[PDB]
Amino acid sequence: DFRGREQRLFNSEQYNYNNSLNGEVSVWVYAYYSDGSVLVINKNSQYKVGISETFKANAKPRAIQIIFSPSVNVRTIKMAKGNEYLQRSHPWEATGIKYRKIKRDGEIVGYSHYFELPHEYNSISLAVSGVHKNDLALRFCNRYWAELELVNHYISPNAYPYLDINNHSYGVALSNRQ
Amino acid sequence: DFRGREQRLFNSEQYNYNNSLNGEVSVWVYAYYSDGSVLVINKNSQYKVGISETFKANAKPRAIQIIFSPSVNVRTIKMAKGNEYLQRSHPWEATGIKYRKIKRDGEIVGYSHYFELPHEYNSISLAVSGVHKNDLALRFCNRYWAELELVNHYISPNAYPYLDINNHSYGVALSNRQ
Amino acid sequence: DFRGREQRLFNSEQYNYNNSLNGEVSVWVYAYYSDGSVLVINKNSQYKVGISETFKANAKPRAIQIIFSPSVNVRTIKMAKGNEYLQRSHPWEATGIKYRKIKRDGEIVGYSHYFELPHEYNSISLAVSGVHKNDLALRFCNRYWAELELVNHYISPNAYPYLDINNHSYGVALSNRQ
Ligand SMILES: [Pd+2]
Ligand SMILES: [Pd+2]
Ligand SMILES: [Pd+2]
Ligand SMILES: [Pd+2]
Ligand SMILES: [Pd+2]
Ligand SMILES: [Pd+2]
Ligand SMILES: [Pd+2]
Ligand SMILES: [Pd+2]
Ligand SMILES: [Pd+2]
Ligand SMILES: [Pd+2]
Ligand SMILES: [Pd+2]
Ligand SMILES: [Pd+2]
Ligand SMILES: [Pd+2]
Ligand SMILES: [Pd+2]
Ligand SMILES: [Pd+2]
Ligand SMILES: [Pd+2]
Ligand SMILES: [Pd+2]
Ligand SMILES: [Pd+2]
Ligand SMILES: [Pd+2]
Ligand SMILES: [Pd+2]
Ligand SMILES: [Pd+2]
Repeated sequence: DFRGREQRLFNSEQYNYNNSLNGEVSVWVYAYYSDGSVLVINKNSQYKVGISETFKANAKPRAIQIIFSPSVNVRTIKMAKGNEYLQRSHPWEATGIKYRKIKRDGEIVGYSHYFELPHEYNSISLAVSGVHKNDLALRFCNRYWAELELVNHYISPNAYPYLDINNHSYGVALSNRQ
Repeated sequence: DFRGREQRLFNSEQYNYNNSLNGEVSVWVYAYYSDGSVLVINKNSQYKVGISETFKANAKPRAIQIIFSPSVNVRTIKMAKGNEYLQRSHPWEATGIKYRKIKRDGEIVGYSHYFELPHEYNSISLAVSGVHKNDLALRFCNRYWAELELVNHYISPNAYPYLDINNHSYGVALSNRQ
Repeated sequence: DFRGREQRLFNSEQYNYNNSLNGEVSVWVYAYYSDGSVLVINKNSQYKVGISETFKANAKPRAIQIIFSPSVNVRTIKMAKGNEYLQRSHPWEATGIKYRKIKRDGEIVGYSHYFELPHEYNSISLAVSGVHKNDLALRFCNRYWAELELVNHYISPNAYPYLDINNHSYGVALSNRQ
């Protein structure tokens, strides 16, 4: 069954994108707004990736989900967030330990850290960064009027990892699968 | 008087933010416009910080003040500015020697370099950078309709270092003070 | 003829900007739009320079020209471009070998890589980077309603290297010339 072997090999080489020499690593930051809309920023880079952005509004950001590709080393993830005197602030937190595996068919398709913002916030500025396990970054942003639209028009056609409000997992298991 | 000791210790630990292991360093660039308004950009980072921005207008930028936190090593400050053939330009100036100490109660609360722009300028693009004495940067920007508003609504509630048009100094002395 | 010697010396020192200790290197990205307009982004930096930008529209970008100053080492040029599953994408291409010398009087005044976009594209996001042969970068952008305006109002008064739609070369030869 060479057809079957070829199918597995082809899918495996696609999971193998997580062991690239070129060290590809992606991060997505999702901002969940009070009108139900979702703003997404995606950066893809090599070796390390981070995003630094502010999310303003009278629909205000209510929650953040950060998702990293499975090539990230979770132990290197750092996050800083702001608008409490700066001069008594923590400069960052090492948030790795809070990231959960997003799994499909027992394969890790990404890592997620999700946190709600207190109602007192009309904004967050946020920087997050991670380095891959062992300049040319492209950034994408968009807004979707609902999480269902995000899922149908962005997550699903790109086969991206995701976790929705119901904690449903999205992504495609590839390692040695047909 | 343990209450007094505790007060001093608490304030000292706040000045000690200038000797952090984490190497926190801040820069503020103020742009003074012809209508009396003030635009501020603040970046806070670790180890080094720089800002690179252009200030356009029919109110035009008339002057620039750069302020660094007291953790900066003034000897590492570099600045580039533009709109004189590029191909005969200086790529940067090491401007450290022009920065004055902003002092409160004999304590350095920051370093300031201030320069007016010639009337021929309707714009400046500016990059400035400094490294601390021995990715995750958060940027903030705002505009205030007058320097008094800047002072009341930004400098004063944040206890930030500043120098106003009259050369009045702002900031809070903390090292071993109550 | 000391006047003649001085003229040559002065022009030569201007070509010598391509052998600076300070490692000045420039890149220009031109985006040619379907209405005949031209968008330009210029970054000048030291040692390495790159630009990462997206060009959106109902006039759409139709072609890209990347020009580097003659200080770039063409062997270090890398480019990434996007909107074909990310998870089966090449992260970059080393495009150096496609860059042609722009020449004036037998002197290299820059390097050009030009490519049209397929009609299927309403956008490109693009990152390009190069390192000089052996933080403080200033970026400029503008739009011109036609390539002739670009040439008269940007290329010509700045003595910049360029290649126009007819493959006509622009720039000024300086090495040991009057
Ligand atoms: Pd690596
Ligand atoms: Pd966007
Ligand atoms: Pd955006
Ligand atoms: Pd975007
Ligand atoms: Pd839809
Ligand atoms: Pd769709
Ligand atoms: Pd579920
Ligand atoms: Pd250090
Ligand atoms: Pd702003
Ligand atoms: Pd701003
Ligand atoms: Pd801002
Ligand atoms: Pd006020
Ligand atoms: Pd206020
Ligand atoms: Pd005073
Ligand atoms: Pd070098
Ligand atoms: Pd522009
Ligand atoms: Pd622009
Ligand atoms: Pd610009
Ligand atoms: Pd014209
Ligand atoms: Pd002109
Ligand atoms: Pd020609």
